[PDB]
Amino acid sequence: MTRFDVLTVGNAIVDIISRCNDQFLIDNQITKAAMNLIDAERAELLYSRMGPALEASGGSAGNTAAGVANLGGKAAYFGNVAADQLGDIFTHDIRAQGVHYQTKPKGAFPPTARSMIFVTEDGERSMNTYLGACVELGPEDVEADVVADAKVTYFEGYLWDPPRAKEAILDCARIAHQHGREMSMTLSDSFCVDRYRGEFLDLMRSGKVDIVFANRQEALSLYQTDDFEEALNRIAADCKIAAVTMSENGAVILKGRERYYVNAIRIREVVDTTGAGDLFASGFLYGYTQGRSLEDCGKLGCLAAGIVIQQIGPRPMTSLSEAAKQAGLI
Amino acid sequence: MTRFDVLTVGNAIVDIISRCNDQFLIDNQITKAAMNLIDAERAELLYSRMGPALEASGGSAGNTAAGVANLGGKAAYFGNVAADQLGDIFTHDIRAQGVHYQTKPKGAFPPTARSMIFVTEDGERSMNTYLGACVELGPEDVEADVVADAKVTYFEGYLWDPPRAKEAILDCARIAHQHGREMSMTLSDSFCVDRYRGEFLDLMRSGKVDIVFANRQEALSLYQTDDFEEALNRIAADCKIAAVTMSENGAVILKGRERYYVNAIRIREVVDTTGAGDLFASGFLYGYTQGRSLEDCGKLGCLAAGIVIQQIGPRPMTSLSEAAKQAGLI
Ligand SMILES: Nc1ncnc2c1ncn2[C@@H]1O[C@H](CO)[C@@H](O)[C@H]1O
Ligand SMILES: Nc1ncnc2c1ncn2[C@@H]1O[C@H](CO)[C@@H](O)[C@H]1O
Ligand SMILES: CCOC(=O)c1ccc(N)c(N)c1
Ligand SMILES: [K+]
Ligand SMILES: [K+]
Repeated sequence: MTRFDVLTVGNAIVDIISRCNDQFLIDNQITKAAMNLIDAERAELLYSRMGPALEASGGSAGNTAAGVANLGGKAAYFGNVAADQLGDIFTHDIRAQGVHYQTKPKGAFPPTARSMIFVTEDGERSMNTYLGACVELGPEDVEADVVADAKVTYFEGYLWDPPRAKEAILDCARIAHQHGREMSMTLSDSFCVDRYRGEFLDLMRSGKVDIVFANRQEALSLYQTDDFEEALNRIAADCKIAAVTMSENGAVILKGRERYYVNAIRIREVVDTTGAGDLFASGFLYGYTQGRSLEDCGKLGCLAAGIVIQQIGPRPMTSLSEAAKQAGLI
Repeated sequence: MTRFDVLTVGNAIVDIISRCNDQFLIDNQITKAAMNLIDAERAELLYSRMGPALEASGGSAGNTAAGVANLGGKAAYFGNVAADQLGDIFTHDIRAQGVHYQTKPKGAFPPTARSMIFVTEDGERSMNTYLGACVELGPEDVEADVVADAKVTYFEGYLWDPPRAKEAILDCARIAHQHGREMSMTLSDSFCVDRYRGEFLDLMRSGKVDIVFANRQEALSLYQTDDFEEALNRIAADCKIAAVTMSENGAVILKGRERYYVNAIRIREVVDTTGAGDLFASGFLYGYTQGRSLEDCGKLGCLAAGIVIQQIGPRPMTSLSEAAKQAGLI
C-alpha cells in the first residue's frame, strides 16, 4: 500500500491568458504554438501589449498532477513558487484539487513564474514564460519519502531550462528506482527538445526514464526527421513505454514491438489547446497506476485531453472521474 | 467635445471565481446572490475551503467602465488598489481595455481587494469581498479635470461601505454639476441598500444623483415593499431617470411619467450572472452618451448584460461593439 500514485515535478507557473489575432504573434516575434522563454524586461513589454486577461494556475506538471487528482488518483507535486500573491494562488489551486504540495518558497524575489499565453482563433496557444522563482528548484526540494512512496514520478523536459532542477530529477530517478517505482518524462516542446536532445536521449537510454510522453512535433524533433514512422520505431527502441499523441488523430502507445492506437474524441469546437498534452498524461498515468491496459490508459488520456481543450484554462473545471464513468472507462 | 463619455468610481477588486454546490453556501453561511463583506480572517478561512479558482479583474464600476470602452465609448475609472501583484493585474486589465485609470496606490498594505465569487448550478453568484486597499479611497483620488470633462460620472452604492469614499463622491457631484454634467449611481445590492437607504434616497432627492440603476430586489428594498409597482412609481418620483432591470424579464426605463419596456435577449445558457447589472449600465450609459433614445439605451443594456451572463468572468471577452453592430443597435 503506497501513499501516491503519481508524483509530478515541474516549473510552478501561473498563466495569464488572452485571445489575439495571428498578426499579434507576427508583430511580436512570438513563435506560434511554442513555449517562448522571456526575461523580466520582455515580460513587462509583452504584458503592456496584452489585452485584458484571465489568470489560472498552470505549469505543465502541475496541470498533470491536478488531472490525476480530478480523476480520483493520489497525486503529489514538487515545484517552487515565491512568497507572493501569485505564489499563494498557485499553492491554493493545486492543494485545493487534493494534490500533496509542500515545496517551501525561498523568498519574494525572483517572483513566482508566469506565462503569458496568447490564444489564436484556431484555438492554438503560444506561451511566453518568465521562469522567476522556478530557477531556485534544486535537490533541496526533493521530499525523498514522497518519491519512495509514489508509483510513478513524472517530470517535464522544461526543467532542463532552469539551472539546478536536473539535479533534483537525477535524485528523484535514483530514489524511485531503488524503491522499484518508475520514472516518466514528457518531451514538453519541440524547441525544448532541440535544446536538450542529447540529454533527453541519455535519460531514456540509461534507464533513468521508463515511460516517455511526446506529441508528433516533439517526436519528429527528437530524431530530427520528417518521417513520423521513423520517429515511432526509434522512440520504441529508446524507452520501455512511449505514449505519442497526434492531436485530432489521437494517440499511439508503444511498448517494445507492441503498438496500441487510440482515437481522439470528436470535438464540438476547439476553444483553447492549452493543457492538452498535460491532461493526456493525467489520464494515461491514472489508468497506468490503476493497472489498466496500455490501450485503456490511452483512452483515458484522450478523454482528459479532449475535455481540457473545450474550455479556457489548463485545468478541467469539470469532473474528470464523472466523465470517465460516463465513458465506461471507470 | 470632452475626453470622456463615462467616468465610473468604485471598489477596485480582483475576482477569485469557483463553481460550488448549493450545500456549500448553506454550510458556510454565505448569503446567496448577495455581496457578503468579510474580514481578513474570514477571507483566509473561505479561501481554504474554496475549490481551484480562476482570477479576473472585477469591481462593479470597473466592469462598467471596461464595458463602455468595449462598446466604443470613452471611459475613465477611479478606484484604489495596493502596490502588489493583484493591484498590478487590476491596473493592467482596465488600462488594456482603453480605460483611463490613474489612481495611485498608497502602499502594499492593506492589500488589493478581492472577492471570492461562488457560482451555483443555476448560474447565480454569491460574492465574498475583502475590501483591503479600497478603504483608502478618498477625496485625494478625485481627478477634478476628469469629472469636469466627463458626460456622466457613475458610482456604486457599494462605496458607502468604505469610510471616506462618500466624500470623494460628493466632490464628484459638485464638480460634475458645476460643469453641466450628470451623475449616476447603482444601488449595487439589496443589503447594501438596507444599510444605506436614507443616504441613497437623500442623494436622489437632493439632485446629487440624476440617473439611478436598480434591479428588482434593490428597488423593492429601497422602499421596503413587496409591491413592485409601488417601487417603480416611487423611484420615478425620486430621480430624473431610473433604469430598473428585471433579469430574464428585461428592463424598464422611467422618466417622469414615461415608461419604456425592453425585452431580455435570448440566452443559450446562464453560465454565470456575475456582471449582469454592471454591463447593463455599460450598454445604457453608452447609448445615453451617444444621444440615443431611452428605449435604445435599454436595448444596448440588455444586449451587453445578455452577453456577459453567457461566460465566466465579469467582463465580456468578445467585442460588444461588433455584437451591437450585428444586433442592429449600431
Ligand atoms: N517553461 C515552462 N515549464 C513548464 N510549464 C510551462 C512552461 N511554460 C508554460 N508552461 C505551462 O504549460 C501549460 C500548458 O501545457 C500552461 O499551463 C503553462 O503554464
Ligand atoms: N463590495 C464591492 N464593491 C464593489 N464591487 C464589488 C464588491 N463586491 C463584489 N464586487 C464586484 O461585483 C462584480 C459583479 O457585479 C464582481 O466582478 C465583483 O468584483
Ligand atoms: C485576506 C488577505 O488579507 C491579508 O493577508 C492582509 C491584510 C491586511 C494586512 N495589513 C496584511 N498584512 C495582510
Ligand atoms: K484549455
Ligand atoms: K459572467
